[PDB]
Amino acid sequence: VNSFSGYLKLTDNVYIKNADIVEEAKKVKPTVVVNAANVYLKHGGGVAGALNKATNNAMQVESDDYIATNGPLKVGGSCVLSGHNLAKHCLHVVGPNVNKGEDIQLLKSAYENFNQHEVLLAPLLSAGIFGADPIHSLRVCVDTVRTNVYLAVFDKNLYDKLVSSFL
Ligand SMILES: CSc1ccc(O)c(C(=O)O)c1
Repeated sequence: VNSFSGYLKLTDNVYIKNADIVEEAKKVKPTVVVNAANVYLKHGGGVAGALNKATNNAMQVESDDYIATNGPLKVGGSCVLSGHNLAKHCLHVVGPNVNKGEDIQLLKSAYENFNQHEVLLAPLLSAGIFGADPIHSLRVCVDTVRTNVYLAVFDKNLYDKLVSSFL
């Protein structure tokens, strides 16, 4: 038994809910929240700017130190940093940004990062301002992640479409 509430079960290991991932993290304080990061860990918008805003910019301060030491992530890659006031840990995962010409095939590599963690609160990778088809992202998630993933879908209209179209 874990602390997640109100999720629809899609598979053995994948759960989904119409929820603001930033709001959900504040309530649940999960072990791992996933950020929709870019390779620079520049948390301007979407999930990263809202999680970063919810940390009062502490996520960005930590991320800048990480990049100064390590250089940029790979598209499809990840790093584990603090979860600040939202979670124990934040797994920053870089899905391909379709609006920058990145190979959508890297979405599977991105979701493979989730398998290093037993339970995660996550958004749909490469969805929103990263420009991918969220229906595709949910299919790759289901077909790639084997650990227990709690998906928060901010858009109520999209949530309903994801559920009603799910195979
Ligand atoms: C504030 S939560 C958030 C923001 C932007 C997004 O695209 C998503 C989402 O895609 O689930 C969620």
